[PDB]
Amino acid sequence: MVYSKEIVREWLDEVAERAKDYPEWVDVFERCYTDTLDNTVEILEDGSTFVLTGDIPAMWLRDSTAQLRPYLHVAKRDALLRQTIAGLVKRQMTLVLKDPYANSFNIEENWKGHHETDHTDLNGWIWERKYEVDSLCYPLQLAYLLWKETGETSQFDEIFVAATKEILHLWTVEQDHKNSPYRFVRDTDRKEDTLVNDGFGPDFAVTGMTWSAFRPSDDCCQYSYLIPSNMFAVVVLGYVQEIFAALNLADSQSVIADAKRLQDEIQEGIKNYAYTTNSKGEKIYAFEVDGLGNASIMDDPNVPSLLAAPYLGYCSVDDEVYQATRRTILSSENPYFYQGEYASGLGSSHTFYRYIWPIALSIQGLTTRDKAEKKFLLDQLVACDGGTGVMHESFHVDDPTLYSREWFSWANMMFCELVLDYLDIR
Ligand SMILES: OC[C@H]1NC[C@@H](O)[C@@H](O)[C@@H]1O
Repeated sequence: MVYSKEIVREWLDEVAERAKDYPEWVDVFERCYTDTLDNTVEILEDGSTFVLTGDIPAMWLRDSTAQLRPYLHVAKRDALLRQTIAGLVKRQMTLVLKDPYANSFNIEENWKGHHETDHTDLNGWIWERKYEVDSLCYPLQLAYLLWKETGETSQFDEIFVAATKEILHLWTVEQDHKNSPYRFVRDTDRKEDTLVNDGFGPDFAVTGMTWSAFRPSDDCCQYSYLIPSNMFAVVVLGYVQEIFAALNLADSQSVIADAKRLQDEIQEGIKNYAYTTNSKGEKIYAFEVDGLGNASIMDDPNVPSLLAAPYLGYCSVDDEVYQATRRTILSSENPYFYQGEYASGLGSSHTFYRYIWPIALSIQGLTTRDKAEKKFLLDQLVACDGGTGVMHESFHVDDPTLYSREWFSWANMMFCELVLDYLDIR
């Protein structure tokens, strides 16, 4: 009901042929690709698409985009799967209108989720209301990628236009968080799951960048201007300009000018505040800054990450500042960089010490021109699966049979992305 088994099986046959020298990769690729398509995607009563992030009836705007993105290739062939992806954009934009500050949404207005512990404005559609700038980038990215890869335009409907307007309004309000209607307190002993200053967050100055409460990891920002999410915002604001001009959408002149104004202001904020200096004295990107002079040197495996900046389309992989940042991220100068017997890579505040993330190994391969480095990382990913033949959230560098999240569809899909990239399937 969501795709053509005939068309998808033939496409996978072709990929397996292209990858015939890499049977270990094919086994995992097919397992990953089929599981997401068969077990996480459902068509709702209104013909729109709901994608399960994991193992409860809630969809993250972030995971759902990254889960479906690698199906864009076969959606060039499979018309029905093309509609399913369009239906996901439609669902995302509808939910953005329900509450543009929420990261995660229920399948229906059922009041499931975190309401018992969370003090914030809530409705029945909200699973979790952690505001993460990237949550609002991902649906815009998906709408744009669907259009570019397949030519599909039905996703650019009135709900799309209204939701785009909501995103621009919110990001603009959050250029000075003193004016924000958003507050968040969770009754928990885990500091990462709540906001300091009774739900308002840490101190900041106005920088031109847009404020975030939490990171793509779902843990709170230390400083409020998250460089990778503002990078992603700059990219998708470009997309908004393109889409409104091309499709002659309602209020395009106003929306295009607004998006451009905001893109330029965030870009100038990045120029003015996002940079710092590493141990060697090289200019690098910081992870989070507050505009008060504080700037962290680290990266988090969750995307958008600094490591993923070229993958997100923010800058060239060849860029000097990016490369210096990359060398810094992938070293012990980054406090989340962990080295062990099986692998070295990136952990997170979100997971245990010494556990590193497959998603960051995949992004590491997606952001190098060196095909030998891509192949090395793909070999490492499959070798570090604890014998499960799928991708986990994190695994211990000294023993990958110790890992978190048995079923992690976004991680499975990032592995698929790197295989396709290695094979020049584009
Ligand atoms: O998969 C849902 C959620 N898990 C924690 C992080 O990986 C975050 O990025 C993700 O959205």
